[PDB]
Amino acid sequence: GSEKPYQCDFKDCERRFSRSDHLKRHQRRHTGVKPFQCKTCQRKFSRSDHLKTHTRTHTGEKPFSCRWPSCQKKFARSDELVRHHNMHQR
DNA sequence: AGCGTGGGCGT
DNA sequence: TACGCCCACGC
Ligand SMILES: [Ca+2]
Ligand SMILES: [Zn+2]
Ligand SMILES: [Zn+2]
Ligand SMILES: [Zn+2]
Repeated sequence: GSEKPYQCDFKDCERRFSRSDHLKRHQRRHTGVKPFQCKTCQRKFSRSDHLKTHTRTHTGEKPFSCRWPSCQKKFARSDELVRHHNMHQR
C-alpha cells in the first residue's frame, strides 16, 4: 500500500506508478516509442539502461564473473551470471 | 546460451 | 529530469 498517483490511462491498463518518469517509461510499451539509439549498429531502444547492456554485445564487455573455483566464465549482465551460478549447484 | 525488454527499485 | 541497478520472462 503505497502512494502511486501516476496512473496509466491507456485502454484497459490499470497500472500506476510512484514517479512521472516510471509511468512514461511504461507507456513506451504501449506506443512503441524508442528514444535511444546505438551509434554502432543504429538500432533504437525504448530505454537507455537497455541500450547500455545492448552495447556490450559490440564491445565484448563482460563485467560479471563467475565465483566458482576454477571457473573463468564471464557475462555481460548480472542475470546471466545468476543463471550460470544456479547451474553449478544443481 | 545471449540478449530483447517489461517492471520493481535506487541515487 | 538523467541515468541507471536487479530480476524475470520469453524467445
Ligand atoms: Ca488506467
Ligand atoms: Zn499502461
Ligand atoms: Zn548496437
Ligand atoms: Zn562458473
